Amino acid sequence: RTYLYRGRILNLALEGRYEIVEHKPAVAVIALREGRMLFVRQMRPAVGLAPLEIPAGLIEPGEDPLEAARRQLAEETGLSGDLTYLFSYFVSPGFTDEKTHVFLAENLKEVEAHPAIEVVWMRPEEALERHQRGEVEFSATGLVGVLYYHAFLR
Amino acid sequence: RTYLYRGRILNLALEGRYEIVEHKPAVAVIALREGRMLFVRQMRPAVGLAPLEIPAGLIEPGEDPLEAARRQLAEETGLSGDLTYLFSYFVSPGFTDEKTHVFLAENLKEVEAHPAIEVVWMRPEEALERHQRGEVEFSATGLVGVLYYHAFLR
Ligand SMILES: [Zn+2]
Ligand SMILES: [Zn+2]
Repeated sequence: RTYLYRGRILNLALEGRYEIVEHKPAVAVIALREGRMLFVRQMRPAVGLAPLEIPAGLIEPGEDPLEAARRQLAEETGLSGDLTYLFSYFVSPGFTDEKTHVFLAENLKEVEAHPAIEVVWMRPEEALERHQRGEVEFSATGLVGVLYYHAFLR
Repeated sequence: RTYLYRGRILNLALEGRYEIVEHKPAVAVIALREGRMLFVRQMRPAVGLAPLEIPAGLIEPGEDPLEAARRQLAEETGLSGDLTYLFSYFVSPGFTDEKTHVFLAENLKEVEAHPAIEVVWMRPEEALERHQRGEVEFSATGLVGVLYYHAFLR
C-alpha cells in the first residue's frame, strides 16, 4: 500500500499491481414532489458536461451519512425533509473505495432562500426518456434515483 | 490539464483546482433467468471486500459497448445472449470520467464451459434484503441491476 499522491478529494496509491484511488464516502438524496424528482446539475470538469444528478456530496469529518445528507440537501437546494436510509453502493470497486449512501427525503420544506448548482425538478419518466434520446446524461446517483422511483414510488 | 500519473487502468491529472481521474469506459450486463439475477463477486482490493456486482468490465481498444458487453458476459460467466442497450451513467462525475453502458441480456446460452470471478445467481429481492440487513454490499452495477429488475422486469 504505497501512496503516489495525497490530494484534496482523493489519494492515489498502489497495492502491488493494483492502482487504487482512496476517496471520501458520499451521500445522495432521492426526493419526489408532485410527481417530479429533485435533480441537480453542475459543471463537472472531469466529464466535460453537466449530467443529471440528485442532491449529493461528500461526508465531512465528524458527520455520519444522515447528517451529511441533510446538509447536502440544504446547501444544494435549500430544502429539508424527513430522511430515510435506503441503501448504499461502491461507485466503482475496481479502482476506488468511494461508497455512496442513498436516502429518501419526504415532506420537503424550504429552510433557506439562498441554497454553481442548478435545481432541476423533473418527472423521472421524462428524465429517462430524454436520456434514451441522448439529450441528457446521468450520474450514478441520477440513474439510481430514476430507477428507485420506477420500482417503488409509483 | 496536467498529468501527474499515467497508469494502466487510469491517469491522474489536474485542471487548476480539480483533481481528475481519467478511466476507460465500462459495460455491465443485467440478466434474469427463472427469477434469479446473474450477479458476480470477486476480490476488490480497492474496497477490501467482495461486493455484489453484475457481469461488467472495461471496454478494450477497438470495441464498442455492445461488443464489450458480449465479451464480459462470456469471459466472466461463459454465457451469451441477445443484448439490448438500456442506458448509461457516469460512476462519479465529481472526479472521474468513467462512463458505464448497461445492457439487458435475454435468451442466455452457455458458449464456454470454462468462463477469480464467482458466479452468483440470486433473486433480486433476496439480494436487496441481504443488503438491507447489512449482509452484503453492492457495487453501482449490482444496485442498478436490482433496481432495474424491480422497476421493469416483474
Ligand atoms: Zn469538504
Ligand atoms: Zn484491458
